[PDB]
Amino acid sequence: LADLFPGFGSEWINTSSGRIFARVGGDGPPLLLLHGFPQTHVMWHRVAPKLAERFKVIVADLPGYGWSDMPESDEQHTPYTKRAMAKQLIEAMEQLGHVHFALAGHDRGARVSYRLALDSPGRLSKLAVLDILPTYEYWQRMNRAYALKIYHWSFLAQPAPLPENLLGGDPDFYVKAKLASWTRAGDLSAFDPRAVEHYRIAFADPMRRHVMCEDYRAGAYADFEHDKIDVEAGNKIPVPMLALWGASGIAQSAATPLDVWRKWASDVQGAPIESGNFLPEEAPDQTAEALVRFFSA
Amino acid sequence: DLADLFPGFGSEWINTSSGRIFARVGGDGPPLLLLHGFPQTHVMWHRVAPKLAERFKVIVADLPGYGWSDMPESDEQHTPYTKRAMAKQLIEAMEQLGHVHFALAGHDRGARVSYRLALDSPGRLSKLAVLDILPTYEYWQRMNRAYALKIYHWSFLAQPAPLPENLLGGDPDFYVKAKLASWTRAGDLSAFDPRAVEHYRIAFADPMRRHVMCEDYRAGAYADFEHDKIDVEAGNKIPVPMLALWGASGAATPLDVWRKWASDVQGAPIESGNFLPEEAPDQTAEALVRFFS
Ligand SMILES: [Cl-]
Repeated sequence: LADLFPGFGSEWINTSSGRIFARVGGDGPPLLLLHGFPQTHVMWHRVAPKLAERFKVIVADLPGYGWSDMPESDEQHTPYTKRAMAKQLIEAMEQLGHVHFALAGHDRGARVSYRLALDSPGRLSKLAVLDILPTYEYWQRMNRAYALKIYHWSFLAQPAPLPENLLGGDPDFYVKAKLASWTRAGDLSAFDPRAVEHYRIAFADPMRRHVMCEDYRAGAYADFEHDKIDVEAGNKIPVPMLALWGASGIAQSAATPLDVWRKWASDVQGAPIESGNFLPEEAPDQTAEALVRFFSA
Repeated sequence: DLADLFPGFGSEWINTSSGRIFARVGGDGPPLLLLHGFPQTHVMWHRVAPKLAERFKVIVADLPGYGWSDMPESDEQHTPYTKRAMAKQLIEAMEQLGHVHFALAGHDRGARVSYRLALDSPGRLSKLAVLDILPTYEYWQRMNRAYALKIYHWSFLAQPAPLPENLLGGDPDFYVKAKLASWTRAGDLSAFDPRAVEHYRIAFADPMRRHVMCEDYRAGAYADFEHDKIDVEAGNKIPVPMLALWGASGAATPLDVWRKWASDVQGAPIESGNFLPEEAPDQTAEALVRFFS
């Protein structure tokens, strides 16, 4: 597997829930970057070096993803809920001496990030979420058209071992089709082939695929319920926030993303970027710029 | 080899403009067509067909593209596997036997063929029974988080090819057996005759047969929905005397829903999961015999 972060160090950080793997680079204010599905920390490789010119950049594998440990799940999928992932990543940052930091997340990692902001706003100076609406908002928008357009939220959330067994026969095909289909152009051209190999190797491990299904099971159940409590309480994130999304991604599928986030946060700015669902790879210069500008302000 | 589960029934290949329909044919008296659903074949009727054939001429057909029926070549709109098209093909098949007015009971996908048949060509039917369904339009109208999770396969199997085909190919025996078990009251395969399960497994083992099933669900998400929506908007109701049966463990009651779609409908829950004719054969046969008599 290629080293896509030339000069960055590597850390295996202990937490009560297992080790978090991270690449670490740069210097300055602390900035944690969190990937999503079906990727690993290396999805940040085209923006992390630029960010590292201004920040101490921590590029972490989510709990159970990449090279992070995989805690055993339970009937409520607890370790792969965004609430639990956020707690674990807070522990990991404390191991490095970071008790207040900047955070940008993409996809599942962005879900960890806004949940972190709702549960523990004191931990964050500023927050960026990329290519998402809150989990509650996707489920509220569930109708025939949305069900057909983003089937995998219900598919991967089916009780084990149904999706696990379906994914086993030809995992390469499934993950490569997902990566391609969620891009602007519908192919793999937006990705560094070396990055695709990272994603493919991760997805080739049945234990890693099980974690991804547990992630989506949490997304269908406890994560949704946690979100529901906040929205029905009128709780908003007070942390200064940035929302970025690909204009061809599913966050804007049947919604105006900045309007959605204004329901969830009291100090949020936002913008689209011409891209599918993989902003930091499809539009790295624009993404990196928007992030540097936001976290520097 | 596969077991013969229809003693006294003949085996017929019926010609149509779209391909042969396979059927087991038994009994005498008024004609009654029985239509199965997914992921099964005509053999799911093996426990209630004999009771029915006591009073009726019973035709137990494989749906177009299913079981031993031929597989018509599909198209971009999944036309031959739309319920409108399947109904036209089965009407042609019945005409080959000289049946132009007949009784009809369907289950699951076959029940969707059946109410679509009734909407398009009510003159074909004396009486109609539908087992364990609501109209396709109603399912999609109900498709919120709870339903998206419960009947995920309506969206999964409808994804553009080859996504579901590719996934189903790895271990088809597990998928079909899990579907069969998961939709019963028992949660296992104990409600089924193992010989019937082998019929379902063998059919599902064929990639061409699984592709047909995905085309069926693609039609269900698109053209079938639009056909239903036209009727809903026009206020069209089925005039054919109608019976709706459903499994009690498989919102407005089903009969409340069917009364919006039909002007003469009776109905009853039976303690059962989805597969009424196998989980609750005696009660299903008795209810059908009484209805169709
Ligand atoms: Cl159905």
